[PDB]
Amino acid sequence: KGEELFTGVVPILVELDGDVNGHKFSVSGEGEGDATYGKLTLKFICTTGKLPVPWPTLVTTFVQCFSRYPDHMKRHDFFKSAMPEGYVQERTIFFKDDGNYKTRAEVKFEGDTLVNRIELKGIDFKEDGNILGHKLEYNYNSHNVYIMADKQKNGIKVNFKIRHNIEDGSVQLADHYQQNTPIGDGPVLLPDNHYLSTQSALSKDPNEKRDHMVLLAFVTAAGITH
Amino acid sequence: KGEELFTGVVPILVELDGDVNGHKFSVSGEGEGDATYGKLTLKFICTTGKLPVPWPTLVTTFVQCFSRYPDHMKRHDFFKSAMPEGYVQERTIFFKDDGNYKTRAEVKFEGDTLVNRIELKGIDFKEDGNILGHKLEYNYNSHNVYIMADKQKNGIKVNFKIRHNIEDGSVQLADHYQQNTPIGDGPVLLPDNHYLSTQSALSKDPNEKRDHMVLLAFVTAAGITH
Amino acid sequence: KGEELFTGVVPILVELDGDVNGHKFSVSGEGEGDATYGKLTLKFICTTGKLPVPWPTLVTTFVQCFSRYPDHMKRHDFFKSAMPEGYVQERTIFFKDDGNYKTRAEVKFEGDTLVNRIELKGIDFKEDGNILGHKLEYNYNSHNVYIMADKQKNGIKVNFKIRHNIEDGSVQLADHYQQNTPIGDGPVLLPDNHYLSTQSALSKDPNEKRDHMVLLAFVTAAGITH
Amino acid sequence: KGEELFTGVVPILVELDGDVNGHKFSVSGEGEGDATYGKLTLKFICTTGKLPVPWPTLVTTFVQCFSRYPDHMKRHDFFKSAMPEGYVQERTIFFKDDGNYKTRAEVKFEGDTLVNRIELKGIDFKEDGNILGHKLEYNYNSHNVYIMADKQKNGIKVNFKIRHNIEDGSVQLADHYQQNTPIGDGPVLLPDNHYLSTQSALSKDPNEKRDHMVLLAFVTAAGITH
Repeated sequence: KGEELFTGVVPILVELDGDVNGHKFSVSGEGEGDATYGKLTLKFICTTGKLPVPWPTLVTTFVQCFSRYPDHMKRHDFFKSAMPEGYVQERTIFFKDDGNYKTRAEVKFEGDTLVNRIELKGIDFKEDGNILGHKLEYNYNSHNVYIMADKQKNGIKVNFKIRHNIEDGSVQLADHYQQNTPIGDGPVLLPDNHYLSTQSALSKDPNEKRDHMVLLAFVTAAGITH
Repeated sequence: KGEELFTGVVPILVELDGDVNGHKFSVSGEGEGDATYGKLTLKFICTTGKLPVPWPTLVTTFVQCFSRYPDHMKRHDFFKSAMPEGYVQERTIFFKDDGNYKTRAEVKFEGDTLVNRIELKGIDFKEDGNILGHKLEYNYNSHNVYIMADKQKNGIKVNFKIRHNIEDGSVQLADHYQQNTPIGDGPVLLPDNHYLSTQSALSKDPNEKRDHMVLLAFVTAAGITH
Repeated sequence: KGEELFTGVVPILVELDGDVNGHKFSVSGEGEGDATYGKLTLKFICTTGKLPVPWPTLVTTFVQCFSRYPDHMKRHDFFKSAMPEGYVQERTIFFKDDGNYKTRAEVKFEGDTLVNRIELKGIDFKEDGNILGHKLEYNYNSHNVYIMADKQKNGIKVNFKIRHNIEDGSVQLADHYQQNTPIGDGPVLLPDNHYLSTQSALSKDPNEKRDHMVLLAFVTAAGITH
Repeated sequence: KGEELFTGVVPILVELDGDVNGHKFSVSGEGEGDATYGKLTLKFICTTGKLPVPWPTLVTTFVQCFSRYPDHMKRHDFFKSAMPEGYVQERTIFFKDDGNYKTRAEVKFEGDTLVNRIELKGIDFKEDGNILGHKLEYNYNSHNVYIMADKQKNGIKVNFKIRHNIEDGSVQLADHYQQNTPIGDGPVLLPDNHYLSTQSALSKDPNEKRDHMVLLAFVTAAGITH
């Protein structure tokens, strides 16, 4: 009965407080999602000045409730089943041969808006590595995100490896370990194993002078025909 | 050979001259595509006044060389192999229980830009139908586009059905019959049967008073692992 | 309606009368299929002596109603909707750089059994080619079979290319052009574009002295999530 | 350099010692695999008399080195990279609302034959549940098996949920937790996340009087196009 909150266009609000190797920063984001098409549009502004890490590294952190679950897979959509109350999304993101991000987020409805409020901590980054050295290109690849139930936590476990292209033609992996648990006590759907196929386009606003990211995503669940 | 021209961001120009049931109209489009990511961005303006048909019905008419062909399918990308000389793309589009569009286009490079120049004729539309009655929603679904070689023409045949959501909650089908033939006479890649998986985002430029459409697309080839 | 006849194990009979370059031959087959699992098992015997062509070249000729259509695609299964009256299945099979087979078959129920009765004519084969020179390996690859409705015939058009491994390490293509038309005149399901994914195991019955083939197949429809 | 041991047909030997709730049993199996097609054929004999659990429940226990990894995914085939030395395959299989199986197997080459030597322990089964009550049907569904690297163990972690149809029309889940670790010290490929699509056909030998299972499987890896 959470799926019905997502049949139309839903306003999104995103706020993040972060710290990577002692570099403090905040980001605010806003846009809208239309989960019927698995589509979302968001714009992010670093409100504390220059972002200390590359924008691409925060795409996964900045609302999987907006994925398109096709009609035959609707019994497997944990994300929307947890709403309006929401879910807590936690991750550890291991940058290959560099630091890690640990994030904790609350994804829930605040009135009619879907809010994603995040805290992020980055530790052990090389000062001249690809992340703090700003060596990633401003683009993004398409991935598969593997979901499985975690029946003991009443939530789900999620694993995927992001590929960030590097300015020299190599690739920086970011291994994502994730867990989602309901905030409410209402019943949730615990899905069968499946995956999400993702696509992301990064761009800029020609008239925006603050450091910023314009993001459009398409995400569609697949994997189950039983 | 031709695929070398698409390894970076390529400027695009679209030009269409149309006539639907005698209603004449012209649209110009511009933007860019990055085939490495199967992505493109374009803004279309109706330069003659209001569009007499819904914008969504012209998305497929308005550069399948911008699809992403994964490296294991590179031998199957007819579209870029015809470049720079280009190809002619012709369609009959049958709107179920209504009229049809017939289109002929030349897609080729003119300098450094990839231009799509089109002529379109629509006949037999119902004045009270979904098309001239403007009853299509401003949204777009994801499709599978089926491609097969047409050896005798040294080109390809392509077939697919677009699903246009109507404001009354029904879907209007648009059955596409398409053929592509190279403009040049040199060798082109003729593919084994496969498909392209498409996603399209339609939106509006908030600063624009003319009738127009902003489109972002993602398209990736699939269906071949040999 | 027709799909009700395939919820359990259905006996199958196959009968083919062939003529390739004047070499006449007949084959009979029998076994069973379980469409719930998209599976079938058949044993074929050449009742006239040795087969004048390789067994693998006749696998596609020798009951696509035994495919598994997942429940979200049940509206798209033309094959079972034509049952019990059946359909006529016709092909032209073009062996690249060699001859062609033309086939006409009636697939329908005769009592409780689903029988596939075929006539095949092969012309223009090279005496030293891979087919009459028996140079095909006794193995079979997995394919994607593309299906589209052919509204005017109230049937379907199907296209695919089979890859036959040759003993010298090369692959021999067999381009299939196929059309299916219902034998009865009542309504049938006409599908949206989709495909079937096929797998075939060929083997020998260790106790059998006649020329023969044991075949097990798995086939499942895909490509539609709407 | 382990992939080369699987280019042709490879003899398989399977031996299992088990005990489920104090019911001791042994099974021997033999056949052959052709990983180029992702294909295997095996026959099992309960050599201690009547099998105490349903044959379908042991299919997953009775050589993922026989999966077909298509050419573009060959850097992700952990199973063949570990050969000739092999890997240890461990699982816990939780039957929903019933007992669990814990298995440990050695999969390695013994001369030219690929051997799978297993020990299985079943605990906590209901004496009249679906397993010890012999309530499962003799058939099998197709599944996706999700693979991820376990870089700390130099092996892989595997999760999937088998669906066993029950004689009353319901389904018995069997949740599979699996881990594979190399037996040798040679280097192995640690794959990116991906999955295997499986298909299995169970049958009987008309002339065999011992309790037995005849099994044919097709398995193909998918999921990676980078």
